[PDB]
Amino acid sequence: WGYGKHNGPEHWHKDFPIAKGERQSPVDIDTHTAKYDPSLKPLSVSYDQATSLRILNNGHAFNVEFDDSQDKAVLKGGPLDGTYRLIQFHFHWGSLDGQGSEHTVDKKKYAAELHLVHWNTKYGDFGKAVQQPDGLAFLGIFLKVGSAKPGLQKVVDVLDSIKTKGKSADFTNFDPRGLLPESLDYWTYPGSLTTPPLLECVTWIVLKEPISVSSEQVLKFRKLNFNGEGEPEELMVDNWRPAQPLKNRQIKASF
Ligand SMILES: [Hg+2]
Ligand SMILES: [Zn+2]
Repeated sequence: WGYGKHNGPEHWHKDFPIAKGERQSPVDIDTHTAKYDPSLKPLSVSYDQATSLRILNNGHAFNVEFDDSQDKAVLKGGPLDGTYRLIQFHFHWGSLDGQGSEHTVDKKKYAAELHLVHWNTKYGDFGKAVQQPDGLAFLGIFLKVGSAKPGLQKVVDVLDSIKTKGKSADFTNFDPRGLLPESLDYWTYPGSLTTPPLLECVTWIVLKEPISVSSEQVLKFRKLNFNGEGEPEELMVDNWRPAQPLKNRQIKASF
């Protein structure tokens, strides 16, 4: 599986039949059909204690890994019941500035999309979490090209070191708080992972307000390789999956 013509998203159903399921992500967020829900509580992001460990290029993106052996960085409140631990964050970007995001807003696509992955601490590990309907909680942040994001520079600078698939680098004392928008207004609906295995174990929390990043910050993303070292270079671009059918599901707004 990849994002190429021959192993692309249109082919995932073959190896992963859930690709055609009832609660697949991403989806188009129709802001006029979204249901404002008052009973929705405010999001609770406690990342003060976050412990970043390393960064790795897994051939389809780069992951910043956190120590989830304890409740250091958690997510609670909103639509969620119980606490979710941060395990990793990664992005989805485009070849050009007019594409890259997975989720769209009134059909509008952003340059990138940030996903902070959390697992329900009542299931004990990530492994078991992927076996439950309420196992995961994904925090989605849209990215747009504008002014630089100071808090992303650290990441941007480490990329040189993990250019090819399989590479990794120590990446400690990285604070995710610096990737958060001003507002915490959000859309929420029941979805899935946007990459194989595409498990329908996720509660999606997409923030309304996007973070802005400089063109030169996005450029460094586009310098990455899908390929391993010593193989023909295939730039890591367009690593996003097209919007899926909502299929009777209802998208709710906290605003
Ligand atoms: Hg599941
Ligand atoms: Zn993702």
